[PDB]
Amino acid sequence: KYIIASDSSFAPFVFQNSSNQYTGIDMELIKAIAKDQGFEIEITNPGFDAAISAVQAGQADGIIAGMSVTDARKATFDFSESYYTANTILGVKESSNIASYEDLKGKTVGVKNGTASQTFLTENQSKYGYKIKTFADGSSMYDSLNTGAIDAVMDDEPVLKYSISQGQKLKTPISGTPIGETAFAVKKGANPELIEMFNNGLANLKANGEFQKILDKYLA
Ligand SMILES: [Cl-]
Ligand SMILES: [Cl-]
Ligand SMILES: [Cl-]
Repeated sequence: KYIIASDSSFAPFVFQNSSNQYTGIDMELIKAIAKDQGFEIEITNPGFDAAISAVQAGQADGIIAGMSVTDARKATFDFSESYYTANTILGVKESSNIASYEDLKGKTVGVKNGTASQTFLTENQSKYGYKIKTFADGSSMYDSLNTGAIDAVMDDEPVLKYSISQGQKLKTPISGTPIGETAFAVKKGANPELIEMFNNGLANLKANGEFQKILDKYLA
């Protein structure tokens, strides 16, 4: 009944499993909310930009896709309450001694170019006195962490936690720094009852523990 458009490859929020179904925090959450609130949904996964288009054109009713709440997006979208605070966070090998940013003095931290993690590291470099090694892709960065060529990485918390949940022997010794909020969206001025039900469904799932179980599956 309500058409919900999403991305196809944005783990842990939405991704294809081995059975070629789309799963992830977002997929489970919207389904649980629809069931809690008694509406029907059809989920499509045309990709993030295509999902944006479909909602703006009125061919989809809502979008959920690890979507960052920004003032720019508020010009054309109405957002739900945040269901996830996105952080940047430090990652190290299991074996690492590092337990504070102060411990990074003289050490070298890897980061992906063009990211919020890079902004944080660059802005705090004088404060803590680490070197930064910049990478074009995550694979190269984590390869470097593995060989000990860098001492730590800075990355998106849900990405790092998902990888750790999946068995990667990394750890996060320092609490993350908030970079934004994540929410469901409808076209500005459209489908207000869907936002109302999403927020009510979210509150219900938080209150009865079901929300935390979804998060824990992917991030713990
Ligand atoms: Cl809004
Ligand atoms: Cl980023
Ligand atoms: Cl690189």
